[PDB]
Amino acid sequence: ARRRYTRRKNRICYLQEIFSNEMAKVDDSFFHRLEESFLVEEDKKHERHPIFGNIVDEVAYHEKYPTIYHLRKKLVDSTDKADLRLIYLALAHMIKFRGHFLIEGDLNPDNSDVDKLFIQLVQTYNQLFEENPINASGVDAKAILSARLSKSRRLENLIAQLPGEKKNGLFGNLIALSLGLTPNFKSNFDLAEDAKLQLSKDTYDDDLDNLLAQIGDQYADLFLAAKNLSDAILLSDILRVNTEITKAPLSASMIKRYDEHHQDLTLLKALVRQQLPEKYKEIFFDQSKNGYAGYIDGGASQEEFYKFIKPILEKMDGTEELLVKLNREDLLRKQRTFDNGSIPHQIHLGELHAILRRQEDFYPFLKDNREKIEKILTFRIPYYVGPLARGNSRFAWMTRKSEETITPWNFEEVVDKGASAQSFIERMTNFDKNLPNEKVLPKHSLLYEYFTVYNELTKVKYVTEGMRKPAFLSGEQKKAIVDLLFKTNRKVTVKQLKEDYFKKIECFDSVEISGVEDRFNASLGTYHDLLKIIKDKDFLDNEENEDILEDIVLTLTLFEDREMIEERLKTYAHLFDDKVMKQLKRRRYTGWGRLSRKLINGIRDKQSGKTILDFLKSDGFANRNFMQLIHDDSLTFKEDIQKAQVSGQGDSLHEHIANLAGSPAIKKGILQTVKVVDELVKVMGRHKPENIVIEMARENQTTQKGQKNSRERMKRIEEGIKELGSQILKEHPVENTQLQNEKLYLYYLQNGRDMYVDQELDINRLSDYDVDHIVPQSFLKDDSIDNKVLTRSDKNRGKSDNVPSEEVVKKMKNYWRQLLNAKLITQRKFDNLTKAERGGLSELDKAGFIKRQLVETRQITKHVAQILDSRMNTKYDENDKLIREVKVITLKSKLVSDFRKDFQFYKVREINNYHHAHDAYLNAVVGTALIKKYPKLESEFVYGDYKVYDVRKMIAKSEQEIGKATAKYFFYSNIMNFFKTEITLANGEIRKRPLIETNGETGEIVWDKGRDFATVRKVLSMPQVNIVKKTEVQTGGFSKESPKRNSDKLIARKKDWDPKKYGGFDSPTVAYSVLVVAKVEKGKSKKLKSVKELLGITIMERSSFEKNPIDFLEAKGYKEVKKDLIIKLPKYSLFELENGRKRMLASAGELQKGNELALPSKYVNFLYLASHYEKLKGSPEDNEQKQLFVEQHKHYLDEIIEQISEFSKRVILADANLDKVLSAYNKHRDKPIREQAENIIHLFTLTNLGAPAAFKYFDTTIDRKRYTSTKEVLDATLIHQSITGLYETRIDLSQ
RNA sequence: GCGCAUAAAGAUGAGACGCGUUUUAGAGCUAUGCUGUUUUGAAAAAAACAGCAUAGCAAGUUAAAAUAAGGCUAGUCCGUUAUCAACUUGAAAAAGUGGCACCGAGUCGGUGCUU
Repeated sequence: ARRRYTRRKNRICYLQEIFSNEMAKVDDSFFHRLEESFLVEEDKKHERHPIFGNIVDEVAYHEKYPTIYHLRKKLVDSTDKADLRLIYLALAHMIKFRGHFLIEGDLNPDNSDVDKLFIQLVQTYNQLFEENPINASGVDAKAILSARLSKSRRLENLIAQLPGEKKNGLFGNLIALSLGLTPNFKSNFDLAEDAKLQLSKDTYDDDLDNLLAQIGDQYADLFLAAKNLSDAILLSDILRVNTEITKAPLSASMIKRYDEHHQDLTLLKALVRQQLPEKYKEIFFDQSKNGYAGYIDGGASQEEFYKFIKPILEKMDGTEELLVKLNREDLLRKQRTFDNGSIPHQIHLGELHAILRRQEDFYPFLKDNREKIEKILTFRIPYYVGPLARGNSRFAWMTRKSEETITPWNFEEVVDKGASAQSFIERMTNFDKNLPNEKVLPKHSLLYEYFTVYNELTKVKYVTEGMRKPAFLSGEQKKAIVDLLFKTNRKVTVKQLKEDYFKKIECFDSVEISGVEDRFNASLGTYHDLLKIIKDKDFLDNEENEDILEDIVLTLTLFEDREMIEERLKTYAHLFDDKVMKQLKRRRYTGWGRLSRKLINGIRDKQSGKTILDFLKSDGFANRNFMQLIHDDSLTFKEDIQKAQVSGQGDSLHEHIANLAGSPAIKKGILQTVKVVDELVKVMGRHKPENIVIEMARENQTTQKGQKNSRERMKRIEEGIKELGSQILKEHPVENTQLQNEKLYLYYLQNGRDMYVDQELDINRLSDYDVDHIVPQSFLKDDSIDNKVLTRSDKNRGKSDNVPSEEVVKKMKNYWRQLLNAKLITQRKFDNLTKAERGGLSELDKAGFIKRQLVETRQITKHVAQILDSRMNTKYDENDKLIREVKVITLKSKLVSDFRKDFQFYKVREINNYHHAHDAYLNAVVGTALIKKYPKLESEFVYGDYKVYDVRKMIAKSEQEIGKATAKYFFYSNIMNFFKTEITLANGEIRKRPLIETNGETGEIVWDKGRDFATVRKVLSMPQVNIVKKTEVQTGGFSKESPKRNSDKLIARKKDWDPKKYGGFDSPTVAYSVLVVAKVEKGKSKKLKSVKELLGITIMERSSFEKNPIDFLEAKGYKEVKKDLIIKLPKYSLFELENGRKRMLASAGELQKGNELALPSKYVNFLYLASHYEKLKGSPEDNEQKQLFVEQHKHYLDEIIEQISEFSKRVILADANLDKVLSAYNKHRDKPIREQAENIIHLFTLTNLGAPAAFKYFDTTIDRKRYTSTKEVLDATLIHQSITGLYETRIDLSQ
């Protein structure tokens, strides 16, 4: 934003410098008046009227030119010598609002009507195809393509106008291309490969040449007709019927807007004064009622204005036209509105050239520098250049050929565009992990494709019908495979390799591949692209040409601009024809591989003398894979990759964390946990612990679900409808290229039937149909298919603030179950569709989490695992392997969760933050006991190191659970049930478990089922748990970004701009509060009394205060200031007063609750079971006993009420609010136990640590109790604090 | 444990476009009434001179300023975000700093050695 404003201002400044000498001849203090335009007449240096200075001429300008567009159109058409100031105003106004540069080239005002160009389009389509010429048949195009709605929705009606032509058809695709959609002509022109075009992209010209040369010189005028059609379709609201009236279509259209505004204004005034004369004072005077005063002088928008006046209009018998204009959205529209984001810069450039050409016959200087001004308007900084810095920006990369201030005329000379784009892309590409200082080859390298092909073919094992044992394909065999099939087709399926090679060359009756499934992963696409472009196989097949090939790929990847690619390849223009040079430069590639060139064919092996590519291409008897090649002491590769870099280089205990990859959201958390761990080892005897157990977010899903969610769209759809038996695919077949639209994917997901209405959806109104969320966006933000459903209209869902009403579930349950058996919707989707009848959505299901926090947790766990793996284990053994004094153990979330669930040790997080420390304790105990219990399976849990321990051989059943997923879950249940007291198996029968369950081979008691659970019970019931919030200084924006007032809270917007006479900012964010003690004057006698208080240091003030503190305090209005009594107090500074009542410094004028109600485990588990938190599924018997236990212990309710009352009267000072709570509980004492439990749970947020926020108990809105006075902190107990809350330093604030 | 195909996601950094905000310029008016009023004077009365109030009206679209205060590094550059516990050194970086056998456990209390 800052750079934007500065560069625009400088462009205006450029035009001013160009006009400097002449403006001085016209008006000496013109620019002075323009720079002081903000100032009032009382403080204006020169005249308040900008242009002429006097009053009358300004009034004359406002008369003859109501808008700027009247002067615009006037200067564009007329060739008369106008005043220089007006010319300057027009040009500067054009520069100040240039327009978008989204459309490359130029749109010379052609027909400027959809009708003519559409007729030309139909003419081209009829002359092109005599197979089926399609006419427009008199469809009004300039209303069917200019309607204010979706482009695809416009395509729907457009293709509906002519029956018999499908939307993917050549006519439908062409009118989709005119609308800015993404059509395709692979089925229209019957091209062998896919080839889609789009007008918006800048590669459209090269793609056009590509597709045209692939199909011939025949169909080409149709796309330029569509181009000018789009040029005429952009100005829908700004349509000026004829292009010959002026050369400024936009300006005359704006004049039309002004006119319609005036007409509808006088109209509305007359009509109101006629029918409702009492309402005129509200529409046209009240600015805070969305009337015309609120629309114009007020802050109301066009939508709010229309919504406000629509019932006022329709409640009058007249107006007629105003209702139509409201629906057509062109009622009293202004000129500077919201819809101008579509305006391209080309029309402003056109009007500029017209004004210049019409005024260059008088003044010589603008006739001399008209191309300079055109360069000013046309200038656009390339994205690959970046900041135009002179070495003073950490974001720049641009290299200066010279050292001048870069201007739009010498831009091409000062800026090395080549080196700037080069440095732009190289700074983003990664390096090889094996070879750190070396870069990486592009993604289209022929050597790299040969690498992945040979690597994927080193395990394609061949089994002959007569062969006795499987043997991998030999070196010559691989080359045979490549040359016969992998070099002929784009991608070869395993079935194709089996049928088209083995039977033709080896003539084997049957093949048996044990290396690749379904189809081959690797391919040789670049080879086929080159052979189709350069049409010379010999160059790509030649081994000597590989350096030229790698450089060509490098050029086509590093650059995109046709001129740049053409310049980089002028040295290679002798090997291919100029037309071939055009086709190659037209083609451009994106992406980069993962490995270097020196790794593939640079690094040779000592024993062999061949490279990695050769070993993958041929290794003889044992065609070893990449991992076997690298991890082989017999070769030299392992030795030479180890010379990489140095991990133990200069990285402090900080820095290294801020040197990590990813988002900064993770770095904070990481720094916190690592410093916590360091303190933990530092406290307990300054020696390393036995074990360290951590929790990882990686859990083991089943094979069926993991393949069902990752089932590619055509796979899941085809299998789904085939299992269902419906013929929706035979009626409308589409591939995944045009399937990326939301509602179409949803349409094919629901088998052409609405999930609510149980009716057939139609391909016409696709964007008109509503996509509805199962759970509303008020609760959670979800865009995934698990929450969305395509419906005809969103009013059939039921309620707008909850999961679909019972009318739809009890009417669509059969359809949802039939969609569940067809494998179309997932189990979670059906559960959400069926959650309505399960209880709907309670207020407990707030669900504030966002998926990014999930992948963020995965990120922080993956990073910490490899940070901790190297920070705790430092020494190495005698065989060069790290000594693991501390083991980092990774416990899955499922085990600890089930451990809390299967032993009545439930957790309700919202009471306090003790459940985290409880989880930590449970992870530690479960981890150490588990690893002591079974050391043969202990290798799977520790971070880093691992034993082979193949799960296939563990449970090699007839079932074949293997393939890990199913096997890992069955193995997980098998090892997890051994810790329990009674073992019930899903495998077959039972066995009672020993209360100790120690392992005979270890001979050590691993767990006591009678006393360790009691220590868990105690820990879960322990009152003292160290919960500490990080006292951090607030940083950031100076204040809230949102008139003049007589208050001191206003902040001067500029230096000399007084907020009392100009208006200013408000609500400054206090960075950190400062405790001061001095003397100020008091009373009429102005006595210096000793005072102490909290001073608010805002973010803007922080630098100025931290520089000279004493001078700042003396400037504030203090006398005799204690220099040694200036305490810097961040937010959340802990303070304690009476009966363990703690308060945290929320601000310089607000505090926070600092105490937690230490409640025993019994009430917690009771609340869990009573409020019905997880539907407590198991065997019905124990569920019914627990239900009985809920009905019996109904006194726990009143006991909780007592607990809250004492804690609130002791700390919270909840008084009147607490009374309202008690009254609500007495009023609702008759309500069922579950609801009262849920609402008791609701009440805990009042006792939560930190800021006080509002909540509800039933219907009783319980607001927040803010602490508006910070006087009591001044004589409290300062608690200067430490990271585990163990080292408490207390300060009695009495000094 | 990588080379890989499909379908997604994130993150980064540039380049630009729509407003908006608040000021000023939109030279808005009419009548009536009020006082001070050079006022014709010795006063009265305004031309209400000055404002005030009452009503009634009328237009109303846009132009300009800046857009974190600002900074200097004067660049067409920087400045809203990571990055801050207490504490002693050390310019900073960085380092160090608070025990433990045992009994209880209300925001913890003791205890052997013993800080």
